[PDB]
Amino acid sequence: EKLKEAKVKKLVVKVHMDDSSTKSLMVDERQLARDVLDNLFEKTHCDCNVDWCLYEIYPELQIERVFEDHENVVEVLSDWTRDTENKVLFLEKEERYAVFKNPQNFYLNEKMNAKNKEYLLEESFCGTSIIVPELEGALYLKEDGKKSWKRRYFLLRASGIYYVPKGKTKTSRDLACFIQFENVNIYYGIQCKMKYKAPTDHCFVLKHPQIQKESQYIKYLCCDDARTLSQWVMGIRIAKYGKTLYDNYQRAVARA
Repeated sequence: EKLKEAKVKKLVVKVHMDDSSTKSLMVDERQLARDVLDNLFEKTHCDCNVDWCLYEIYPELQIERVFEDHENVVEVLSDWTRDTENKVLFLEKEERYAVFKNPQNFYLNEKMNAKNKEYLLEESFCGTSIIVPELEGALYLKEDGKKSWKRRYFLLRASGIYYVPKGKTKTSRDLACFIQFENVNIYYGIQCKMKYKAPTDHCFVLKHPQIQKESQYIKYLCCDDARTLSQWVMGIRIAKYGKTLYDNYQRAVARA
């Protein structure tokens, strides 16, 4: 009905570098992380390897995550409060495309060379639907609004995280949905052992992007070890982003 005589929105984004220096970029509302990364590659003449990424820190909630390359940056940043301590960092995070470098570490003509790694990825990502890693095991889930944690068995599925309720079978029928991936972003939890008395500091966090302070809707999961955390974080990102993640990886290689 109406005409769009509006101006394309432009945001000054302060990107923090690993040496503590900053670069102020003009980021318009159409620009993906991919584009801000391309810009930073040109402005820094770095080596352009696939581990370079935008990373958001949440100093209050003590959580951090990688931006995926297809994410709209203005869209992400417009969730932050006026008085926010949150920072966008430009750094290397080699775990971001770990499944793509080493698919055998997540899915479990014989030697696992580049070619067989490629076959595995194509089967897993390039088919009609994505094959999510066969992932299941126990995790510690923080109780809502308590400094206490419950062990429960969880299972990774293409759409979400499932679990067996306390006193139910391991079979298909007994499973209930804990969380859906449409709703949440996945993050690293930092110092949850200290702040929330977590059994370990291998912690991941599940949170709607919009949430900016302490709430029960923020879910805290604690893993037995680093390898477990890695599995869950990689696996969830695969389930959430699917083929887009593969596309992101390929796109990154093209720049290296």
